Amino acid sequence: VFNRPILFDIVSRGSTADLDGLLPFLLTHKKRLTDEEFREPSTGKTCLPKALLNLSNGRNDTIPVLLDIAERTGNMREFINSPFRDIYYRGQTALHIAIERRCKHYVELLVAQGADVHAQARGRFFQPKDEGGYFYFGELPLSLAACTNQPHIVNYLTENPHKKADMRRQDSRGNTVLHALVAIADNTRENTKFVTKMYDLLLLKCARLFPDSNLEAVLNNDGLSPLMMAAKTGKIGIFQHIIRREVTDEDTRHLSRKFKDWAYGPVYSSLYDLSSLDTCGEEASVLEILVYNSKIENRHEMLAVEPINELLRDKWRKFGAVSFYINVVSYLCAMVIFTLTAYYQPLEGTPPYPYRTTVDYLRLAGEVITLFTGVLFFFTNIKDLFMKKCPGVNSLFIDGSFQLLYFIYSVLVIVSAALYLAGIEAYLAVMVFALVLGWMNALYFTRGLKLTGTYSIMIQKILFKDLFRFLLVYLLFMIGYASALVSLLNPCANVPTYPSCRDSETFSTFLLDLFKLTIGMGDLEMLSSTKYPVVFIILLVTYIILTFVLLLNMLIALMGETVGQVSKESKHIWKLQWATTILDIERSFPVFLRKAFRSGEMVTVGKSSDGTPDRRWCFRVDEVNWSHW
Ligand SMILES: CCCCCC/C=C/CCCCCCCC(=O)O[C@H](COC(=O)CCCCCCCCCCC/C=C/CCCCCCCC)COP(=O)(O)OCC[N+](C)(C)C
Ligand SMILES: CCCCCC/C=C/CCCCCCCC(=O)O[C@H](COC(=O)CCCCCCCCCCC/C=C\CCCCCCCC)COP(=O)(O)OCC[N+](C)(C)C
Ligand SMILES: CCCCCC/C=C\CCCCCCCC(=O)O[C@H](COC(=O)CCCCCCCCCCC/C=C/CCCCCCCC)COP(=O)(O)OCC[N+](C)(C)C
Ligand SMILES: CCCCCC/C=C\CCCCCCCC(=O)O[C@H](COC(=O)CCCCCCCCCCC/C=C\CCCCCCCC)COP(=O)(O)OCC[N+](C)(C)C
Ligand SMILES: CCCCCC/C=C\CCCCCCCC(=O)O[C@H](COC(=O)CCCCCCCCCCC/C=C\CCCCCCCC)COP(=O)(O)OCC[N+](C)(C)C
Ligand SMILES: CCCCCC/C=C\CCCCCCCC(=O)O[C@H](COC(=O)CCCCCCCCCCC/C=C\CCCCCCCC)COP(=O)(O)OCC[N+](C)(C)C
Ligand code: NA
Ligand code: NA
Ligand code: NA
Repeated sequence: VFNRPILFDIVSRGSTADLDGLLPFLLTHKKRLTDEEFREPSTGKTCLPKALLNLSNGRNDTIPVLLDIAERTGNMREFINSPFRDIYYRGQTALHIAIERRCKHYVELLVAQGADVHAQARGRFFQPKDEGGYFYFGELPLSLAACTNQPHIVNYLTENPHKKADMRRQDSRGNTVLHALVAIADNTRENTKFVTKMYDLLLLKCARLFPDSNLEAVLNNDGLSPLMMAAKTGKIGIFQHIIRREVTDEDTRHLSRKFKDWAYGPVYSSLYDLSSLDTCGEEASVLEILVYNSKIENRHEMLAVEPINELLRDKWRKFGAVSFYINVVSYLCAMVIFTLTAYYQPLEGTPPYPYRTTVDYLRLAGEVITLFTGVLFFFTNIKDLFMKKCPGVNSLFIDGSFQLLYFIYSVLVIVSAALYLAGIEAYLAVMVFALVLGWMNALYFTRGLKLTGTYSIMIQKILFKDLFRFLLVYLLFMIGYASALVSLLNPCANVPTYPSCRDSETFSTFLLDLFKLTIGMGDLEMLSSTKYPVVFIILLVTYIILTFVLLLNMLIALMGETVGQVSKESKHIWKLQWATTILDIERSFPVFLRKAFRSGEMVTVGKSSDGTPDRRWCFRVDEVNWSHW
């Protein structure tokens, strides 16, 4: 009487008259609605989803009857429970459907008959957008009701009688509800609004219950707490909210991270918590994550909030500034040594060993100190291979460029050291590149000043955004004219001249003359020994006009558009450069020394478990407003 296609129509039509009678029919033939040959073959869908998906106007009275029929078959447990085994819906239930439809009335229902509030909606649809999915919310009904802007459900699901989803439950990634609100928060007004509300709500609510470990401390299956998870994913609205979190009510004051130490008229101190932000070695920290492992698109807005700017500046005072200016002179000196050993390197004979002299032994100190730097920069970069390397480090203006060139410098000293010992006399040519490359690595050390460091950033952008597109065209013209102009010179199959005849080097030198010529550095000085002399002169003039008057002076113009556009952007990169410099120094210290330079002051912010105080390191920031008396 009721086949598979029969019912899915009836319930999809949502009219509880045509279905009546399937109750006694099914009871007789020894069936239960969940049975295989009554539910869809592809997904695994049954009557109850199809009712809810095709819900209309907010209600549909088929469902209380199909559920009334459920206990008659005795499948309520199995009936409001089902893994759609579709590889796009691996775990969706009627409760996942009840909530996303904003259908409060049935969400109260479906849980009341004791269904589930923990089903892991693990389907590829229900994965993050980078796994090839559409909507991650966690994987749970409570994590959904939060992530779908439904406060009423979320309140209910907790303080509902029958069953309740604890606010602690982890999905199949470790991520709880707060982890999941960080996964769906974009940095828009409307999104950041209702994320922060519910984030607080559950966090303040979960303090009432389980008056123990904060739910914000629940690490997921890669550690990263909701704050650490926002810092890695670039979510300012939640990230900013968490740090300057000042709750006042006596119970939930351990949840605040911005205190009110003292005030006196229009001057107001304040005291931020650095529990996660600054952890010298013995914990993961937000600040390491931002400066190294995060979204580069907004990392400057992350390092420009409440302690983070003044916490790095404080490290710069203590050790950051000093140790950086030992690194520079240590490097500038090492390049003096690599210079003097090159100006006193001999130039006659296969390997110029024959030292046996106070000078040549002094040169020997030079090459050895050099090779020490090359093997150093080689290992420190390959240490970074098993450590901080493998982002897209080929064109970043945040030390991605120099990691290569110090590696090139490192390789290129090793090869010269290999050939100076393997007899080969091109130790020199390979060294010469290493030397020019090495001084051009001292631009790394312009990072300790906005003045010189912003400048060095504009050099490299202009080198990318402005100079390559210029050489593409410039080259393209040059082979065009040069070939065109070589064609108009008589061979030396004629009288052995270059300045009248052409043979075997005439192309190559023109490329240099036509290079000197556009640079404003060579003279025409018409060759004039040509079959057609007047066509020749007409072409060089078109080369000057196009390449000097028009391309190279347009190149100045384009730079002016570049430096105007990338000035601010270069100020913001430098702040990432500068911060990266500080932590590269800090990480290079032992832990006890990092704790000696520990930034902030220990404070009893308040009282906690059995009167135990809160010994939270914090960072004072005095402030003035002549407005909020
Ligand atoms: C977008 C426009 C592109 C223009 C491209 C240039 C075009 C030129 C078109 C005309 C072709 C001329 C052909 C010359 C042929 C040639 O060479 O014939 C010769 C000798 O010479 C003549 O007989 C011509 C005498 C007249 C001279 C005055 C020219 C006035 C030119 C005015 C216009 C200048 C444009 C200037 C550049 C402006 C560019 C601005 C935009 C920027 C983008 C490019 C071969 O001698 P032969 O007897 O075989 O043997 C040698 C014996 N002997 C003669 C030396 C005793
Ligand atoms: C407002 C405050 C104003 C104060 C301003 C003046 C401050 C001056 C501080 C100067 C000291 C810091 C610089 C030292 C040199 C340094 O650290 O050089 C670093 C590395 O060094 C080392 O590896 C050597 C290890 C030993 C260092 C400490 C020795 C000095 C100890 C004295 C500290 C003074 C305080 C306490 C006492 C210590 C005892 C325990 C506490 C007791 C209670 C107080 C250079 O960087 P590098 O790794 O090359 O850069 C990155 C390299 N990479 C990874 C990219 C390849
Ligand atoms: C990932 C990097 C690794 C590099 C790979 C290259 C390594 C090794 C190759 C070297 C060996 C090849 C020659 C072996 C045979 C030989 O010795 O051949 C010689 C001549 O050979 C050469 O001259 C080879 C050219 C060397 C330079 C290569 C490029 C070096 C690296 C280039 C990159 C660095 C630049 C940067 C530019 C700066 C601007 C950037 C700004 C960027 C700003 C952002 C024959 O002459 P002969 O007198 O007979 O020699 C004596 C022989 N006898 C008689 C004793 C047996
Ligand atoms: C308050 C002051 C206290 C002073 C304490 C002095 C303590 C110790 C002195 C020795 C310091 C050595 C520290 C080296 C730290 C280091 O690792 O340095 C490296 C730099 O490469 C080296 O060092 C090469 C190695 C060979 C030794 C140096 C040359 C030979 C010895 C010279 C020492 C004596 C100097 C100068 C003497 C004349 C001074 C005139 C003052 C005048 C003041 C105005 C830091 O590069 P990195 O950050 O890792 O960046 C790499 C790039 N990447 C990967 C991050 C992109
Ligand atoms: C390459 C490695 C890394 C290098 C980094 C350090 C480089 C240089 C050190 C310079 C430090 C001082 C500059 C601070 C400027 C500043 O902080 O602000 C600048 C203001 O600049 C100036 O007014 C003029 C600047 C030029 C002064 C010249 C004297 C210093 C050099 C020493 C003398 C050299 C001669 C001769 C030597 C003797 C020879 C005898 C042997 C001869 C052979 C026998 C911009 O301010 P603003 O517009 O607010 O922009 C924002 C920047 N802000 C404040 C946030 C950082
Ligand atoms: C994608 C296609 C790439 C194809 C590349 C094919 C490469 C080579 C083919 C040539 C093979 C022969 C060369 C042997 C080398 C040699 O030794 O040749 C010499 C010839 O003399 C020279 O001085 C060398 C002149 C070289 C000509 C280059 C032409 C133009 C090449 C253009 C390549 C660039 C493309 C594009 C630029 C894009 C720009 C925008 C960005 C777009 C990005 C996609 C042999 O001397 P010999 O005969 O013994 O004596 C001299 C002659 N005499 C006296 C007997 C009459
Ligand atoms: Na000129
Ligand atoms: Na000249
Ligand atoms: Na001249």
